[PDB]
Amino acid sequence: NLSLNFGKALDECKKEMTLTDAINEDFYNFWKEGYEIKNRETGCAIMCLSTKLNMLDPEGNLHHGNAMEFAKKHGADETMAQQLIDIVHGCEKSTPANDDKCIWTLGVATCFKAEIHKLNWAPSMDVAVGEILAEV
Repeated sequence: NLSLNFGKALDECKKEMTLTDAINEDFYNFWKEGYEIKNRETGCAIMCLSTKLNMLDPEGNLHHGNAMEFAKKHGADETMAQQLIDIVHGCEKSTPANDDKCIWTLGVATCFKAEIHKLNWAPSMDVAVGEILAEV
């Protein structure tokens, strides 16, 4: 469980987007089964971690719009990775518009989590999170 490291990145995000401590546990639990988190700062956390990919991948394969090698190393080939990517894009289209980008992003991640659940293969949280963070 949890091959990507978000610890330091989350810390930096809390100071840069002036976020309370609630995000140190909320970012993680956001992804657990049957958990619906409706807090904006979880949105902000996601948006801000998609800006620090270079700190999350211990092997340095996680980059924006360019994550196939990371995917591969986390149980998913290219067609599998690509389907996660298409769900992020379809989610970025279907989520209602919003000037608060933290809120919109929480929307997208919310929509993403529900769609990837419908996949007959079961993505690790690492490759699921990695892929949305890489397309956001």
